[PDB]
Amino acid sequence: VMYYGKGDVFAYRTYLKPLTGVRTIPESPFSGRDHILFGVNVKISVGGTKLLTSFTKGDNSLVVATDSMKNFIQKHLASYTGTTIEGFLEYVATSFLKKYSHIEKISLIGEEIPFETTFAVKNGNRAASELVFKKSRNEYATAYLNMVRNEDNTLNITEQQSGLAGLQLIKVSGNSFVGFIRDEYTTLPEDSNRPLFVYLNIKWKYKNTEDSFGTNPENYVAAEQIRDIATSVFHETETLSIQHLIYLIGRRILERFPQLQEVYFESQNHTWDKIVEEIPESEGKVYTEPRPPYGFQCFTVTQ
Amino acid sequence: VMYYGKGDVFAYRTYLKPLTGVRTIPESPFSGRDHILFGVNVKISVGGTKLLTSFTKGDNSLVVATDSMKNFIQKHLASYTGTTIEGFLEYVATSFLKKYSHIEKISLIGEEIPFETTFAVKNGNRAASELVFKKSRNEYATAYLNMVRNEDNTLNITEQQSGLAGLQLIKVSGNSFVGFIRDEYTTLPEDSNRPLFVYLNIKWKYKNTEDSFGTNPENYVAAEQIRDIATSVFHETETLSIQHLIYLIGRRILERFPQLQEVYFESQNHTWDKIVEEIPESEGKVYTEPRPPYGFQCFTVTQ
Amino acid sequence: VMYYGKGDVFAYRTYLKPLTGVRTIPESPFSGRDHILFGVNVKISVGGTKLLTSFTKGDNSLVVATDSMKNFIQKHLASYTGTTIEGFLEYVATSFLKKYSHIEKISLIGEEIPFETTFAVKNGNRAASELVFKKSRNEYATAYLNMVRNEDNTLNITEQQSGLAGLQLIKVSGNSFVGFIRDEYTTLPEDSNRPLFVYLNIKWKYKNTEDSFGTNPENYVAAEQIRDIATSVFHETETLSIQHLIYLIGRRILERFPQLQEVYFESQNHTWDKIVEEIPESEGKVYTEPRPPYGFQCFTVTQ
Amino acid sequence: VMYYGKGDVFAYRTYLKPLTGVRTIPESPFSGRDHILFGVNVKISVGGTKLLTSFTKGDNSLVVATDSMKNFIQKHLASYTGTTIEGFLEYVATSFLKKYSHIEKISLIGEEIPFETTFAVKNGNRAASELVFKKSRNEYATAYLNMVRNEDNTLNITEQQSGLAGLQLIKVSGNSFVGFIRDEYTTLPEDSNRPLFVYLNIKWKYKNTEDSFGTNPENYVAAEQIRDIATSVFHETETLSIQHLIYLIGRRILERFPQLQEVYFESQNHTWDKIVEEIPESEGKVYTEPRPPYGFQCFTVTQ
Ligand SMILES: O=c1[nH]c(=O)c2nn[nH]c2[nH]1
Ligand SMILES: O=c1[nH]c(=O)c2nn[nH]c2[nH]1
Ligand SMILES: O=c1[nH]c(=O)c2nn[nH]c2[nH]1
Ligand SMILES: O=c1[nH]c(=O)c2nn[nH]c2[nH]1
Ligand code: NA
Ligand code: NA
Repeated sequence: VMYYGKGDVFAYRTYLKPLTGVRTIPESPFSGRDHILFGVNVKISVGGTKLLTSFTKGDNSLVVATDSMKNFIQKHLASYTGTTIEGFLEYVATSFLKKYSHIEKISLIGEEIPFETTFAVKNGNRAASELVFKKSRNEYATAYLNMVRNEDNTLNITEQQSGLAGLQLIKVSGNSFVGFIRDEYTTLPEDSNRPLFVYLNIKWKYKNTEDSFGTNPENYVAAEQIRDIATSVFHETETLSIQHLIYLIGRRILERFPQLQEVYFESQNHTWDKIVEEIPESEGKVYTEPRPPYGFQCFTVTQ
Repeated sequence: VMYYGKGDVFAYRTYLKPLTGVRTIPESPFSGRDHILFGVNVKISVGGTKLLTSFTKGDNSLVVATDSMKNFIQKHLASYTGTTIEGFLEYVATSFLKKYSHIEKISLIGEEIPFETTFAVKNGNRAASELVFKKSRNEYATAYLNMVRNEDNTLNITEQQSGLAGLQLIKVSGNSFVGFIRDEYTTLPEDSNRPLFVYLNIKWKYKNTEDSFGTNPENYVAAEQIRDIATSVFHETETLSIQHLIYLIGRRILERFPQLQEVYFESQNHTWDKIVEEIPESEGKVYTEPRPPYGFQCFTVTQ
Repeated sequence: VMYYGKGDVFAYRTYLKPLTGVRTIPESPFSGRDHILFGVNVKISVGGTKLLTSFTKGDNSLVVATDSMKNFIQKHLASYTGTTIEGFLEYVATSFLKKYSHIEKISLIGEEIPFETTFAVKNGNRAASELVFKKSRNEYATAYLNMVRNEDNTLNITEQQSGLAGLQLIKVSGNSFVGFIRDEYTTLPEDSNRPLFVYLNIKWKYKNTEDSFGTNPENYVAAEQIRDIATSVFHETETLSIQHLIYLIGRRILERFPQLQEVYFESQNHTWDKIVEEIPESEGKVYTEPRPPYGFQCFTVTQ
Repeated sequence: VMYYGKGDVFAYRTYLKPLTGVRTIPESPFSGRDHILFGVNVKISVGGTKLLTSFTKGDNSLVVATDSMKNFIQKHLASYTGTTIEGFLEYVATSFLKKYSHIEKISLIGEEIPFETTFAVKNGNRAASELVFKKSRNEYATAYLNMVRNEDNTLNITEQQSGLAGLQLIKVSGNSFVGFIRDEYTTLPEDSNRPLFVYLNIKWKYKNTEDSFGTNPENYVAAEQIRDIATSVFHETETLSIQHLIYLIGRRILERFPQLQEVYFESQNHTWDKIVEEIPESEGKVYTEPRPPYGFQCFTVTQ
């Protein structure tokens, strides 16, 4: 392995071109993005056989300083005329390979820094502010891209993936986990009705890489829509396990977006422990945080 | 100083009595809380001169185990019939002093563990789910209470405070910071138009402690309303400093809630650094994260 | 309340004046600090009636910019000729009040950013490197200082406190917790031999502020020496509770350092849960991490 | 992808069999581990075609509960008679595949939870306590192991890797970074003498998996010895870049440990910003923390 790059390249852009013209789905009212505030955290990795002596001999002649990679990314966010993170990564990658002939491969990760609408009273009525935004530490969109230069100096995207990260959902009832293996290692009781709490990281790949850029937005798959499918399916489903649930979520995603080739899930179980089961004259209970061990699942659904 | 207690007592309650009957204000559509899911993190501190030998001699005869304090809190959330965190703390404090005669003082902190509505398709239409909630890591309500036992075994609340924590707001334009001291220690340029980014912690005290419990909800001051005043005022104001802004927020809060005696602010400046000032044929710019040092302000406004 | 300031002011000085000649105690080898690398995280808060209109009217004419206070601190670290954080704080406080006549009160917190020696083979043998150091995320020394300007234009230190933070100690054997109250809320089983795991924050005050500065190192009390008393006493003691343990640590501290007026403890309990009680052909046991709730104690020993 | 498992499985064993007789190297004093306290954080992932219907149909009949895998790990730590994390992983892997015939693949990650000796005055003199230990949040050893069940029912280790994580090293002098590309994106000034601050994660593979277990300690490569080579080499070297530095560390590692097949580096640059270039009557300088973006390097040296 041989590569280097820059991490935590935060870049905030105002008044990016709005994303509109999206194709709707029943599970989501998502209709586009205003892009008054566009925040991204970018990681960049570059490689190439001509970097060897930078390691083996301390020769920096062909080293793009990582500081300069940060400048490159931030400058390109100012000139970017597109409407998605996926498109932004493509802009950066193509530009970077055309600038630096000795680099054979670039890998980029972009993670949305999300903001939420706030409201203000003005002109006699309360309405959404165009100036004040609330920084969110909840779920966010993600994007991944790998580009390579060939022997004839053409460039090819070799892998692309989009995603939604940091989704934390609890369903208070309508979940079971029964029937699992009961042997000398089992102390977990069967539960007919648990408050399943799951962390979801969902990633998806397109059949055609161009649909990820948003140039023809009707073919774009928004993380917001994926979020809304996941919450809807979790609601609709009498879950039998987290495994059971994410398969059904993946199925719904690929049904809604026939342009997707696959969807990949990384889930974690953070369900609370029960303390009070019976509350007189009430259907409530009390739960508390569990010990640190968490179950997890990794699963791909293919079109 | 001599006291002990328990921290990070997480307790999640389902179907608490809903909060309704709230008095509205122009800045906020807040109309109550469903309380399908009610989450609280509780810290408890207890003291009393009869605890001395537990320290000076290792005599545990009068020590309520901190583990038992956790049990006490969680059990009392199951039996609590009220509608606010402030009321919950009062329930716990009064119960605890009546149980343990040798304790002269209790101090409690409760921090909301907030959840957000999600949506699902069912019965032919998309609607808010009554079962699936999204865990939020953004702002949350808080409450503080101190109770003491007197020589005649009566109990008195000696201090109460409510608050909103974790509010992070950025205003992209309409802020200035000019006119400050320029001497041999000043290298900060004057800025006519900056994207002020502030962290706000806002606490408020009532003129009458009973108005904090929500038993007569019309007198309750909801953290949600405070949130909405802060976002509205930040929007409305051509800010001259963070000091300038939080004074105006405090003023609006005390005008809206004449039952409040004071409001206290802890603010932090996390404004981004400018990278790209001019973008051809566009009013956008690019900013990035600053170095770690942050300015802060602490300020009380009184009625 | 009315004040403002700067936090997370990191400053790293190389080749500070070494601290030498500190009187040793039998529990600790500590005699001084080489100060090849001296790292500190400072928080500064300033107050004054003349700051009012900075809040009420947005008048910045008497606002030292928080950015300037960061410059003030970092420049003063470069010009400090002393040998302790406590003395640095006094240097900064005195210089700042002398510079800015409109300030009536300055409060400073300094936290060491600690580093540890590493091995290097020098003349064919391993030695402590004078060049390479390891950044530690374990315990660190702290200092706190308040200074005011009086009616007659004199300056006076109103409060000074040194400390040790982040000490995490576990004693595998020789700890009991028994004899505590058993009633309807008690589920904690008595334990005659538990692996007590405590977090410790220890703060001490001097009889004479002068001694905090280290100008006469014979009277200086180093955090490193406090660390070593705490670990020796915890080893020596069959603890009966954390309460019992910290009282004994405090007594020893005050015996060794008669110039100290008091020692303050903030302790947390993080003892693991036992999973395996007895292992064949061994004295060993297996434990795991507990649920989040943690006990805590706070207690002051006076000379 | 299809697998599932348990993470953050903390397990603390007292009085594990000591590791003794490890062949020493001149850069490190390390000869073994007392194992009075042996702490590990395990992550387990299992796969198998027979798990499909657990996802597609919600059939739990062939689901080992993740909670049971936690029990499996913690019980096996109690019965492990070996002396290394690498050997523990093999013990667990082999036992788990033998127990559950429907599993085709197990992957294990083990991370040391490190502890450090403390001082106690025993017979009138300070010594390392056999009872009291300090929890460290600095560097720690790691291990990784994949095992499969073949067609003919035999088990085979498909991958094994040991490592060291969380090493943070700063060298105050003797580091340059010069001669890198200067073009329209370059703003980083050349530096002939910088206080290079690097984060290091080092992972190594053995020529013979057998050597990882420590059954014959003469062939075991301890993370502690890797730590000491890294610090010695960093001291010895006038570094020309982090790239240059890690290549040299790798070469030394492989020279000292000829049984190793390769060494892999993941390095980050966290060098401070300089604030004061020259201080009168001293060789010292002042620095502060940089903006968030950090450089990183990844490189593999082979035997
Ligand atoms: O949904 C679940 N899947 C699992 O594999 C599991 N194991 N314990 N609990 C569980 N819940
Ligand atoms: O609003 C502000 N208040 C301040 O005190 C300050 N100091 N630097 N920038 C600042 N901004
Ligand atoms: O040392 C302890 N003190 C306490 O007060 C306590 N309560 N639970 N466990 C405890 N251990
Ligand atoms: O050692 C370094 N390598 C790099 O690639 C680099 N880029 N900026 N600074 C750097 N330092
Ligand atoms: Na729209
Ligand atoms: Na309503």
